[PDB]
Amino acid sequence: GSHMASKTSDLIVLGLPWKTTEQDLKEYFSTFGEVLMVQVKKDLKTGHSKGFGFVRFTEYETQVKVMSQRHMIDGRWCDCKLPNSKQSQDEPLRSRKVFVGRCTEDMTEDELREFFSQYGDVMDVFIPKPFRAFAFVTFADDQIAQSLCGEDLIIKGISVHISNAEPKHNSNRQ
RNA sequence: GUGUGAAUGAAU
Repeated sequence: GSHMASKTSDLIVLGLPWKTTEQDLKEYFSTFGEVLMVQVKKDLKTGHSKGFGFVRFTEYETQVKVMSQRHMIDGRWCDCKLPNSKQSQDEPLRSRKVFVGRCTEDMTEDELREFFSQYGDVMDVFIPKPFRAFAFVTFADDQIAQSLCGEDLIIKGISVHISNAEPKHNSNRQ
């Protein structure tokens, strides 16, 4: 070849004026690529304690040129970079189940299964209560749930992390 | 508010 790349992730958008909306971030992040989505992130009981956001692009290069310098949003200097929970993977394991992270109340069990069915076929989705940053899903094949883990997926515009589910009952069949 | 995503399940 003549170039290189690496696994993709969302850029954090630190330093927000705590008042800019979510779209206004995509309204400017389009200066680098096509911006698959954006998702402002903050607290869960105050709604006011992380003062940052997330943005995601169609390619990896578009996630390494933004972090090369700062940016001005709504008249406030901010920064973009790689968070402390990604760009640190290699491979998942075999299963018919998968796990989800960074989940939100904007989605639900059916909507997950309606989005996971594009990669093959879904058996079910599960989410315990009360609502938390995670979920689970089951697939119809032992290869779909082994080729979708760690892929930092997206649901209706909510980037969700994915990881290796672990059995609280029964066992694998490898 | 010093800017970081945090959160591994049933039905009996």
